[PDB]
Amino acid sequence: FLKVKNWETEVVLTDTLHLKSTLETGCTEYICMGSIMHPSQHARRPEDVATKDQLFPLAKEFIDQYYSSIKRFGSKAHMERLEEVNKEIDTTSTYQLKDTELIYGAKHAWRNASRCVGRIQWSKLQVFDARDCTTAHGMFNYICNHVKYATNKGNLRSAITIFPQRTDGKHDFRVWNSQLIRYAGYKQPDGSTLGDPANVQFTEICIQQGWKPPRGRFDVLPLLLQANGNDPELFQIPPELVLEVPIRHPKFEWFKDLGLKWYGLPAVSNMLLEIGGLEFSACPFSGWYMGTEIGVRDYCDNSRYNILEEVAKKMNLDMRKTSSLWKDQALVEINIAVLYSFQSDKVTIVDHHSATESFIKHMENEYRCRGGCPADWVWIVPPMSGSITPVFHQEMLNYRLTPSFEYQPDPWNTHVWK
Amino acid sequence: RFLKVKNWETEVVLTDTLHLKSTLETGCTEYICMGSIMHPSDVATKDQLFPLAKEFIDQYYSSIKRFGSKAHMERLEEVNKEIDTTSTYQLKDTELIYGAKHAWRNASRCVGRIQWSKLQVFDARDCTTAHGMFNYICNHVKYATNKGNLRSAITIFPQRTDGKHDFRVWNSQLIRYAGYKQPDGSTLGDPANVQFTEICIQQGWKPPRGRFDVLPLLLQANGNDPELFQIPPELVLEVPIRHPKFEWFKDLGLKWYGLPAVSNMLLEIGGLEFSACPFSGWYMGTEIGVRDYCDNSRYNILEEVAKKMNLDMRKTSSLWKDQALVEINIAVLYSFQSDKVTIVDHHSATESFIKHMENEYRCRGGCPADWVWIVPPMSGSITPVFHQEMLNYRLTPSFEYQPDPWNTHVWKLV
Ligand code: HEM
Ligand code: HEM
Ligand SMILES: Cc1cc(N)nc(COc2cc(CCN3CCC3)cc(F)c2F)c1
Ligand SMILES: Cc1cc(N)nc(COc2cc(CCN3CCC3)cc(F)c2F)c1
Ligand SMILES: C[C@H](O)[C@H](O)[C@H]1CNc2nc(N)[nH]c(=O)c2N1
Ligand SMILES: C[C@H](O)[C@H](O)[C@H]1CNc2nc(N)[nH]c(=O)c2N1
Ligand SMILES: [Zn+2]
Repeated sequence: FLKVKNWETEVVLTDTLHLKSTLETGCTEYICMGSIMHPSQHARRPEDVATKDQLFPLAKEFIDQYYSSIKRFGSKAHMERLEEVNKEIDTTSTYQLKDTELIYGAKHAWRNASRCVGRIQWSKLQVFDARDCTTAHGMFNYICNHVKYATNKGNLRSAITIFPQRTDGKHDFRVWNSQLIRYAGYKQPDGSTLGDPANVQFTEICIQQGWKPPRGRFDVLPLLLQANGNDPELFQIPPELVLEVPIRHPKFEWFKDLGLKWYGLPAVSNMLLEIGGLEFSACPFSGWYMGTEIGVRDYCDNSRYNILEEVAKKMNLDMRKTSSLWKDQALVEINIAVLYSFQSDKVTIVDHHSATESFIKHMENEYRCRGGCPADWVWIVPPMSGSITPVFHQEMLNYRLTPSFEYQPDPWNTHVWK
Repeated sequence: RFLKVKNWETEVVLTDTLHLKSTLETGCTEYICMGSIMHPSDVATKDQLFPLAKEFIDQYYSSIKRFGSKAHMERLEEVNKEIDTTSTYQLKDTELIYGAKHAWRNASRCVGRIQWSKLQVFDARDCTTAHGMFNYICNHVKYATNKGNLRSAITIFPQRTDGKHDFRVWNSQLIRYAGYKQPDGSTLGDPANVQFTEICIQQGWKPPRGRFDVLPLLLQANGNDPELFQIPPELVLEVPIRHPKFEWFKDLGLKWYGLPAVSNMLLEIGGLEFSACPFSGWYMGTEIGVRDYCDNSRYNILEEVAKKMNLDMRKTSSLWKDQALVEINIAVLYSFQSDKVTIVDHHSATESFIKHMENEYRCRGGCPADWVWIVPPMSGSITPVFHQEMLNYRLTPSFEYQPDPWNTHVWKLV
């Protein structure tokens, strides 16, 4: 048993679910790595083609978990499924997931995402099976439908599209973009940077691949899609499918003159979904923004848009010294604007108050119906107004459950070109 | 073996070798992280205390480039003599200053450690009575306050012997405000201290029952019953809170004390336990303006400030809470700065901690840090420590938590 306490309410939860974790956190009883971005490399199999005594134990575990999930442990379906996975592994060195299994696993990878504040919705995910895909064109078709379905004219809906799992390791399916919709980043001759500095490298690869950049500040980047190991290919997302929100302020009417807008759909496309030892290297998933993600990190990180400068200038704030708190004051107004713009354009968005409050309820639900809920306090607490949100005062146990979403190398570091 | 932390804003990479020198547990396991548990994981026998003393003396004589020296070996032999004869030992005045400064340096949760080497150590191990402690603590306060030009200081009382003669400051801080619950359920003063306020009142304290009553010192010497003493009001430096733009802010009637002085911790050096060691420095703005005034369990003046700010308080997404919080923290910094009372804003504080950290990696081989505590409780990502990876491990000497004395003390009078 392991108890967590909330210090605003004295609610104590008891955690047993953590007993079912397998992967090292990176911590030891002598050092805590809770603030390391990538604390561990304990993966469940060797990098590529696994042997039978390697793959099957994980497969047996997942199927066991899935059938245990639906009250059918040891049933005919369960015991045949096992024999079915054995022969597949024997005869193909891999195995294929049933549709139900794939959906269970996608959902429980989100459910186990200890960094995600949005998980109260984990059961409501739409899974798009794209395992039949064979080309970057087909990849591009699956993604456009994902984008269109998920955007739903602003009434955003969470979805994941799952492309063929990794086989030998070279025949990887990869979305080279980090998100499906990101703005481009242009290294300027005068040292500075136009657009999104996070994407300078990726923007240059696109240019290097033949992308003709319109060299603005909010240039939607092409899709760079790689299928069964081949060279990636540029596809331009139909603009009518990329919903965008112009940022304006409900009070400062000069705020719209800053010319800012952000895209409506956050869709993480460079991560790896892992289920029963299988590895889906292309699984773009999407939901809706927490407003701080755009207004705190995307606009106000130093290595990002860094618009605190401008916003505070137009607000007439003493930017001489830090003690005036001019960054804080502009930061709030930016995030107020971002929220008011998305809500005015009927585009789904949630503020950090609602979301954190939502996540407290999710934890409660999880400790009652599951015996625990893995949460990463460093990532749940929003990057502004930490202590006025309920999660700041909530103790959290962090631990690694499978299925999960894993990081993976940026493909251009590892891809032998053709 | 080495370990690397990265700053994701600057891409600076530091190599922690110091984490090897730790041997106290964090509470994390290999398969579970407890990094956000507030408190994770009678006294030392002879055999327990020998190596702890040995490790500390060894580390002391290393620090001063005297390891293996004649004085190093004689000191070791001297410490063993005492632990045999008396089942404990006594630190030298150098050792006490060195251990107290290093327990601060080793405090992973403190963002203010760039100052650790300028700690003023007051040795109070001759104290025998609560009156003696009042005297010592008053002198601490007068020295640390320095007419608003604050100075860092710890006052260290006799260590623990058998656990039945502990010195303890029952106050959590040396200056705090009282909290009184009302019949109607509301709270006058500081709701954090309601319990300790009741303990005082019960002990005979005649309370003013105002919003900012400085609490009495509840002092325990040699395991006797604690005793009440009123800090002389002229040694309590206070700052009336006003706002540089909102003339109406002074009408909130708010004030805070200028001297942060934590008194309920235990100082541990070489296996010795100093159960009473109040220490003080100066405030970071957010500790008063974010947590003291705006936690729902505390003064909860977001409510009022937003109202007078004419904010839309219906929907959260108006961020009225965020917007008012910023203004309360502007008011706090401007008030202190105006009254020339020392205060550091959270940007300057986090900046200095990154500098400190990198310096500690250069010369010491690492610097344990509790990201969950280092990040200020507001505007997290726009400070450099948010993007700073940090390794957390437990070095000794350290400051440690201990039970509240009214949970464990057994009484004497009547
Ligand atoms: C529906 C609304 C959602 C919201 C508001 C939300 C919010 C967040 C936030 C704020 C983070 C912190 C990362 C950052 O700040 O950049 C995060 C992380 C994450 N989210 Fe969610 N999320 C949502 C949906 C989803 C969905 C649909 C999935 C997958 C199916 C998902 C998977 C993840 C993962 C895997 C991580 C972090 C993984 C890691 O870094 O180890 N989220 N989320
Ligand atoms: C000189 C200026 C100082 C500043 C600005 C400062 C600031 C802080 C802050 C903001 C915290 C976080 C705690 C909270 O917010 O509740 C903290 C924790 C702490 N500080 Fe410092 N501090 C200072 C001096 C000192 C001194 C002089 C000592 C001891 C001699 C010390 C030891 C500690 C300890 C032990 C903790 C908490 C560790 C724990 O609770 O486990 N600090 N400090
Ligand atoms: C689906 C979804 C909805 C939503 N609203 N937000 C998110 C955030 O997704 C993620 C963001 C990051 C960024 C990490 N930072 C950049 C360098 C550090 C990493 C991940 F692994 C994520 F999964 C996802
Ligand atoms: C000397 C000094 C200067 C300064 N500016 N701030 C501090 C705050 O340090 C501390 C803060 C807390 C908060 C604990 N809360 C009760 C549950 C959470 C506990 C401690 F033990 C500290 F030491 C100390
Ligand atoms: C639950 C969580 O561990 C707790 O609220 C912590 C978080 N970080 C903190 N950080 C500081 N500086 N002070 C605190 O009291 C806390 N409390
Ligand atoms: C060093 C630190 O772990 C790193 O910057 C983390 C901190 N917390 C975060 N929290 C969220 N939500 N997103 C992030 O990218 C990060 N970055
Ligand atoms: Zn840990």
